Order: sequence, then C-alpha cells, then structure tokens
Amino acid sequence: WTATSGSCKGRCFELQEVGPPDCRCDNLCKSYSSCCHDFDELCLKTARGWECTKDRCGEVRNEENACHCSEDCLSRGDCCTNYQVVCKGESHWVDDDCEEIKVPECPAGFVRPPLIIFSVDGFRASYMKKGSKVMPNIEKLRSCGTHAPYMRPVYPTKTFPNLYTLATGLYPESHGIVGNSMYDPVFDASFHLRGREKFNHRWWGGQPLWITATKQGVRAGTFFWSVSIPHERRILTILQWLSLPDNERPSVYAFYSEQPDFSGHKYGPFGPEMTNPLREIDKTVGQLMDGLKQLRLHRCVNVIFVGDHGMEDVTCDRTEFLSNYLTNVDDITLVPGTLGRIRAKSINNSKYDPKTIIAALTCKKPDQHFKPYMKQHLPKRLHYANNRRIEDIHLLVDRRWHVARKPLDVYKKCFFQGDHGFDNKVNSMQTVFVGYGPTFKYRTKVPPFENIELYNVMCDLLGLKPAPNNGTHGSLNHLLRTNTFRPTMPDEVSRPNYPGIMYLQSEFDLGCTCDDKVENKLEELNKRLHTKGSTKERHLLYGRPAVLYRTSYDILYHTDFESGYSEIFLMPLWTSYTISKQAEVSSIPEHLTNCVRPDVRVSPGFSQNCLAYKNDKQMSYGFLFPPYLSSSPEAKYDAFLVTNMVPMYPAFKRVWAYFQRVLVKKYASERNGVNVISGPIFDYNYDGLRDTEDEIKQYVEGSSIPVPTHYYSIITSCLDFTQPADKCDGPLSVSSFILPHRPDNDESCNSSEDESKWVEELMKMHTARVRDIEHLTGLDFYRKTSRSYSEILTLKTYLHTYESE
Ligand SMILES: *[C@@H]1O[C@H](CO)[C@@H](O[C@@H]2O[C@H](CO)[C@@H](O[C@@H]3O[C@H](CO[C@H]4O[C@H](CO)[C@@H](O)[C@H](O[C@H]5O[C@H](CO)[C@@H](O)[C@H](O)[C@@H]5O[C@H]5O[C@H](CO)[C@@H](O)[C@H](O)[C@@H]5O)[C@@H]4O)[C@@H](O)[C@H](O[C@H]4O[C@H](CO)[C@@H](O)[C@H](O)[C@@H]4O[C@H]4O[C@H](CO)[C@@H](O)[C@H](O)[C@@H]4O)[C@@H]3O)[C@H](O)[C@H]2NC(C)=O)[C@H](O)[C@H]1NC(C)=O
Ligand SMILES: CC(=O)N(CCCCn1ccnc1)Cc1ccc(Nc2ccc(C(C)C)cc2)nc1
Ligand SMILES: [Ca+2]
Ligand SMILES: [Cl-]
Ligand SMILES: [K+]
Ligand SMILES: [Zn+2]
Repeated sequence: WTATSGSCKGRCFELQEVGPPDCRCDNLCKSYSSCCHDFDELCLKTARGWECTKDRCGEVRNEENACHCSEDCLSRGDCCTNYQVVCKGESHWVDDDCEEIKVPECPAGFVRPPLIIFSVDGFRASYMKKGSKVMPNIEKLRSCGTHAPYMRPVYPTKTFPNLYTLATGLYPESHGIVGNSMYDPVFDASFHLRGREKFNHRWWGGQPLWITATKQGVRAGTFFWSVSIPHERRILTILQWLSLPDNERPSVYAFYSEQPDFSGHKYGPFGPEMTNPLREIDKTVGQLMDGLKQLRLHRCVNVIFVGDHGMEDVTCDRTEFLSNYLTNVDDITLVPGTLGRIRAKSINNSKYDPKTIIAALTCKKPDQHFKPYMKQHLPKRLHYANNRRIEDIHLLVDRRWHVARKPLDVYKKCFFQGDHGFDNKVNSMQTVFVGYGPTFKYRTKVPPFENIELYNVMCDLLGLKPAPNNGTHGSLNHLLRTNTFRPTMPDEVSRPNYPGIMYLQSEFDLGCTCDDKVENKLEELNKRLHTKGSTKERHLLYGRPAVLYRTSYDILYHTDFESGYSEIFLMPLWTSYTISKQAEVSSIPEHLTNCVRPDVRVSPGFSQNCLAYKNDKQMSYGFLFPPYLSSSPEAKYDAFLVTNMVPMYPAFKRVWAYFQRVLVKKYASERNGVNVISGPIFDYNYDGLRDTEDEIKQYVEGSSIPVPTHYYSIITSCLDFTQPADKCDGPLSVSSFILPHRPDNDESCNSSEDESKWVEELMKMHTARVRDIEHLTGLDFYRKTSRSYSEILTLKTYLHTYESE
C-alpha cells in the first residue's frame, strides 16, 4: 500500500527515500508505482521543451515550463542548459578550445571537486572511433581528458552485473548479481529484469559507491533513474542538485542512458539505425557540459564517461538447441541466451545427473557453438564460480550465438540483431572509459584496464577509503594528476630456510631410481657455487616472491633455476628460471627417462616418493623446471631432483610437455629471452584464493602429496624487445596462464590431434593476470625491480588477451 494522496510540492527529486505508505517524489518512485499523485505535474514538467530560444530570453518566470530563460534562472539553478548560449552570447562548451585544468576552479563553498559518472548501456569500445563524427562532445572529453582504447567488463557481460561491479569494485560472484536473471536456492527466490524481487536489498552485496560515500560523510545523488524520466530531465535534475546549498549538495552523482544498448539489440552494433542514438547521447553530454559551464563548474567537476559492456551481432538463426543434445530436456532448467546455466528442474528428481548432462553436451557436433563446463573448470580469469546463485553447470557460448532449451523458446517466448553476455575477453564486449576534470590527466591515453579497478579511483576522486574489493589499489594511479594512492608492498610473512647438504643418499627410501652414478676441482668448485646461488641473478630477475602466509619453506638454488620449496605441500610454491633467445632445447636422454633423484638438502620426511606414483594408477608426474631446457648435460641432473617433481595426470602432461618443450623456447625467440615462474595452485573450493592444507580434496594415492587443481606460469620479458630479458633497463612485458590440471582433455575437442593443433589454444583460453595467481598462491611477485610500485601494480593487473587489435 501507498498513500498516494500526499504531495511532491517542494520535494521533487528529493534525496532521502521515504518509506511506505508515504508517497515518494524521488527519481525511482515510478519503478515502484509509489509516486505522489502530483509527481508528473510538479516534477516532470515538459512545457516548451528543453531549449531556450531568442524570444524566451529574459521572459517572466512561468513555473509551468520544463526549464527557464528568465533572468533569475542562474540563481534558481534551473535555466535550460543552452540559456547562456542563446541569451547571453556564450559559446557551447564543445566549441571552446581545450585548456588544461591544472587546478580545480570551483565556486566558493565547494569542499572538493564533485564527481559525475555518465554511464551508457551497450556502448561498445569501437564506437569511440567509428562514431566519432557524430559525437563531438564525447570526442572532446576523450581527446582532452584521460581515455583508454577500451575498458574490459566483467563476465557475464550483462548490464546489472557490470553496473554493480562498477559501483562496488567486486566480481559478480562476490557482489551477488551474477546475471540479469538468477535463482537463489537459500532464499528459494528468483531475481528478474522485469519485476519487484530485484529491488529487494538481499540480492545486492558488497558496498556500492553511494553507501561508501554516505558512511564517510560525502553526500550522494540517487544513482538510479526510472525509464520514463527523460534524459533531459535527468540532466536538469543533476544540475539543480548542484545548486543546492553547501551543506545539502551531493558530491557524487550518476546519470544513466539506456542507449545505445536499446537500439543495438534491435539493429545490431553497427546497424545504420545506430547513428541517431549516438548523436542523441552526444547531445546529452553537450547539455550536461553546457549546464556545468553556466554554473562555473566545467573546470571543477570530474566527469567519468563509462560503459557497462559492448554489443555483438546475434540473430535468431544462430541459436543452438539443447533438445538437439539431451534426451532428458524436460528434466533441466536452463538460463538461456549468450551464456547458459543449467540446473535440475526438480530437486526431488534423483535421476538427474550432471556428469551425463555434461557428457551429452561435449564435442557432440563438429561446429558446436558452445562448450559446457562445471563452473570450477571455467577459466579462472572469469572469476565466475564462488556463489550459490551460479549453477554448477555452465555453457560458454561462442560470440554471435545463443543457446536455448528448445526451438519453441525462440518463437513462442527475427525479433533482434544484437546481444551481449559473452566471455569478457571478446572484442565486441569491450566498452569505454574517459575521465575528464581537474583530478584526471590532460590529453593522456592509458592502456586498457578492467572495470573492477574503477571503484578504487572513484573513492580516490572523492577522498574516500574504499571498502574491501577486487581492484588492486594503485594500479590506476597513472590516470590521475593528483589524489594518487601510494600503496606499500605487503610484508613477507614467512622467511625461507637456506638448506645446505644435510642427508646422505641412503637415508632416502623413496622407491626412486636414477642412472646418475656415471661420474675434479675445476668442475667441483663450480657446482658448489651453483648450489649456493651463484647464478641466482640470472634466474631470479625480480627478486624472490614473498610468501604472505605462515608456512615452512626452503630456497633451493641450481645452475638453471631457483625454487621456493614447500615442506608442507612437498613441492615448490614457485620455480624461477630464465631462457635466453640463444637457448637450446634438448631431449631427455634415454637412460634418464624415469630418473628421479633424492635432494640431499631436503629430508626424506619432507620429500615426495616414487612409490606413490607407481601405486596411483591415475596420477603421473612432471617437472617445474623442464629437463628439455637444461644448460648442459651435467646441469640436466638437477631437473630430475625429487624437489622439482609435481603430480600430473597423463592427459595434462601432454599439455605441460608441449608448453615446456616447444612453447617456452618459442617465447624466448619472439620476446628476446623470457623469465618463467611456474608452480602449482590449489583451489578446491573455487574461491579464487589459496587453499589451506585442510581444504585439499585429493592426494596422490597412499601419500600426503596434495594434487594441484591448476598449474600457472608467469612469463616476463623486456617491453623494449631490443633488450634481452636478463638485461632490461625499463618497463616489463608479461603474459601468464593458469591451466586447469584435469585428468582428460575433454575441454579441447581437437585433443586427439597433435599438441601443435590444440595446446596453445587451450593456454590462450586460460590466460591470467599475475594478480589472479597472487590470490591463488599467497605469493607476491616483482618485489625487486627498478620500476615504481604503481607501475608494477599495473603490470600485475595486465591480461594478455590474444584478441586481434
Ligand atoms: C574480491 O574481494 C572480496 C571482498 O574483499 C573478497 O571477498 C571476501 O573474502 C573474505 C575471505 O573469503 C570473506 O571473509 C569472510 O567473511 C565472513 C563474514 O561475511 C559477512 O560480512 C561481510 C562484511 O560486511 C559481508 O561482506 C559478507 O557478504 C557476503 O555474504 C552475503 C551472502 O551471504 C552477500 O550479501 C555478499 O554478496 C557476500 O557474499 C560473498 O561472499 C561470501 C563469503 O562471505 C560467499 O559465501 C558468497 O558466495 C559471495 O561470494 C557477509 O555478509 C566471515 O564470517 C568469514 O570467517 C569465517 O572463516 C574464517 C577463516 O579465517 C574463520 O576465522 C571464521 O571463524 C569463519 O569461520 C566460520 O564459518 C565457516 C564457513 O561458514 C565455518 O566453516 C566455520 O566452522 C566457522 O563457523 C570470512 O572472514 C569476505 O566476507 C568476502 N567479502 C565479500 C564482500 O565477498 C574476495 O575474496 C575477492 N576475490 C578474490 C579472487 O580476491
Ligand atoms: C532500473 C533498471 O532495471 N535499469 C537497467 C536496464 C537493463 C536493460 N538491459 C537488459 C539487457 N540489456 C539491457 C535501468 C538503470 C540502470 C542503472 C541506473 N543508474 C546507475 C548509474 C550508474 C551506475 C554505476 C556506473 C555506478 C549504476 C546505476 N539507473 C537505471
Ligand atoms: Ca581456495
Ligand atoms: Cl544472465
Ligand atoms: K602412476
Ligand atoms: Zn542489453
């Protein structure tokens, strides 16, 4: 019930929300069917339109007008945005030359430059170039301010997940808005686009920017706009709020546009119908900037022009139907479209089996346009699993396609030409970022970055301490002229042991053998030097990784590689080695094929054993530093130490062996040498965070050797590839991956072919940021470089995407 008989008289677009049954006058009351009876008349005036014309100049104020051209309008804060232009000989903001904003130029009583977030739904990154002719205001913001070529959205590349990631700095699995549609089994409640459930606060986790601001004494405009409020009214409402007295005036505001997403769905991303929507957004930007100029705020306000996701060409004829795959189609519920999520239709049906559903969906047709995954097998860069609202079974849908349950769903639910939702690495889903204002840099282009980073910067722009989130605070310092956040490196928690030779060979009873007895002060001085770290500078280029949790581990030096060996997990946490452009690949000699060697620096009790691998019929083993890359026959023996060995399913060894034998050398060739850090990851509860030992669900049979869920590598070289990786004077270049450690290659439909046809494609799909590896390992990389710490944070958030330009 709402007592709609109250009135909006002097309450139009009020900032405090009133609770039922009192009637509302705020910018969301329409959406709730709760506005006062006189809201339209009072608050949504339209008379005479939105622009001053010469004849209205100095009019007598008529309060019926949508906006005003009378002399008192600047004091009242409610002129038409073109008032000064038409009536006072002023120029439109877009016509003025740009001039650097070195310091905020604000009216008296402004405590800080306000922040205005101008968000545009469906605004694809390439519209900045392709549409540039018809967007002069947006083009001026972009060229005069700070801009990225694109900004990466979160997965799924849907509206609400992305807008709420913008507002919180959190992945969707952590903020809880994991799609535009959801079922929460604990609430037994469903969230949808249409309806009222979605307004219930229990869906919405984390702490969005408006709440962060309010808790710390910074007032916020209400960010959400009901759809029938016209854009011109939204802009005039923001500008009016900006004329409130100091004590009442918000410092942060948002505007939202349903365009260009609305028309992109109907016409496709580049339909000729798309020009008009882009012109219209531009005109809205021009209204805002003109309105700020009138208020003397155009060199005071920081403006962020930001999109949520792009738009791809997708048509009804490109739908895959689960009825072409599953016999039991009526026993499942599908969340359909540009992603798939599958769960059981009834929890009372115990003949529902996810394994047989996955199998029926796996590489069943030559051209199949979606790939099924248990959510924990999805690429870790998507961070899309650790939420009860995310169904165990997921379908990653190819760009340009939909998945649906049955054909009748597509014509009794073509009607559309664009859609979005796909993998957040897809070019068509990339969106835009421009920052313009005193706090942003002048005419500066910055590299693409991820939208989870923006919340931190929005907090910096408003002098707020960000709530805990998934941005890496400091990684976007290079966007800002001032207000940078000067992070310190985390403190190492565990210091390493440096074991010398402490064990005789016969103390080990590991069931390992090696043909290594084939056997000098010239050479013997040298090997001692190597075991004490004499080549450490060559193989450990950026310092040892810091261990940021409590653990027991040893640093182990060798000719060709250095490792941080965990006595708790019985394997290295990290292995570090450098491969020059000139390095040679060799084979594993015939006599050494099954060689494993006890490491006399590490107790038997803290070593793996070969008997466990013999007894475990499913599990084999691999090496972190690859024997193929040994610098010499004698050095090669180091690669077979039991302390360089890790458990690997045979299927995964096909992947690993190809990476180590072929690809590392290819990279050293292309990049002028590479430094590699490889190691295991254990994320059995799929939370993106390192597992403690009591979370491990699987061990090599009969032993305490834990089995990794994933293997990572960080591959660093010099950004200026004219310098070799080990003598780089400036910025670095990095690519990384987190490969899932699986007992089959069912993910790779071409896996029966030679590794050269499928392995690198797998690795590309599992590309990662150094930062993703840091969360999964509790390690901190790049601690000793000649680079600024902020620049290193940016490197650590880098994702190498493999998309074309
Ligand atoms: C991205 O950034 C985010 C934010 O920094 C990172 O997420 C954080 O990770 C922390 C570590 O996992 C986690 O800390 C836990 O918090 C528990 C208290 O949680 C409540 O309070 C906070 C603070 O306001 C609030 O934010 C939480 O909100 C969550 O929950 C509701 C849903 O219930 C949602 O509205 C919201 O969306 C959010 O959900 C997300 O997180 C939860 C987990 O909290 C997931 O279940 C969801 O899927 C969703 O992703 C909460 O309202 C606290 O109680 C925990 O402490 C337990 O564990 C420690 C171990 O050290 C132990 O000391 C304690 O005793 C306790 O154990 C007890 O519970 C156990 C499990 O139930 C049980 O086994 C034991 O026997 C004990 O009884 C813990 O400290 C923090 O909450 C989240 N924060 C957020 C916002 O998500 C995220 O990790 C980053 N991602 C990456 C990859 O880096
Ligand atoms: C009410 C409603 O349902 N919508 C969404 C329609 C989805 C349509 N759609 C479906 C498929 N494709 C497109 C409208 C909406 C959205 C955001 C918003 N304000 C806002 C501004 C800034 C921010 C961040 C940037 C801080 C967050 C929120 N006001 C209104
Ligand atoms: Ca974990
Ligand atoms: Cl969805
Ligand atoms: K075995
Ligand atoms: Zn859309």
